Amino acid sequence: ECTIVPSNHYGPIPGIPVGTMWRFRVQVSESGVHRPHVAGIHGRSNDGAYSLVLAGGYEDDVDHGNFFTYTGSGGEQSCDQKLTNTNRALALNCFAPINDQEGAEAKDWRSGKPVRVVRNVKGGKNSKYAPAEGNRYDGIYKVVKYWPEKGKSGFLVWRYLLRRDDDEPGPWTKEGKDRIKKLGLTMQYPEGYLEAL
Repeated sequence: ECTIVPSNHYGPIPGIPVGTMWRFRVQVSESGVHRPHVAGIHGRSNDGAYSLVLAGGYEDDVDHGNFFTYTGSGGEQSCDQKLTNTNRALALNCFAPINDQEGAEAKDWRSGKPVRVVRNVKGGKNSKYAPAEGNRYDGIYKVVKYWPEKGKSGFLVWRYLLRRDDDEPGPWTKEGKDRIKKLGLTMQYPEGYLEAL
């Protein structure tokens, strides 16, 4: 468990630059970047969302690197999703009064709470920005807006639009690639995994 910062910490983790890579989720958790071992989003309905992992979207989720659409959890979907638990936590980051009927949009989106975003290899099936292997920290994003809509299953799902707001260049920019090289960042493996093979 990460101790350099509390579990409800917002923003970048000290010592972990954009571009950092880990082979397994357990390592991502220990670093503090995305604490949950399984859930795709770390958040509390009475505070906000601290981080999320993109591992292949749902329905029509689209990823453009600097911004992407995202889908809530809960609900084979047999019932409507609700703006509770992590769906509510992510909505709370949006700089606008929470609205569980039609959703909301922030005019001053940069004043919203930061979300650390990690992209996982499995998202490679529906996104050109996924890393070729493992998990990669891509920086801070903010929630521009969220809204409910009928999903493929016919039931209601909550949707979100996230946009990047980070001074470290994206790992896909020319600058980002250079920085990653100069910092010597390579895929990190569990201590020992690189001993026994």
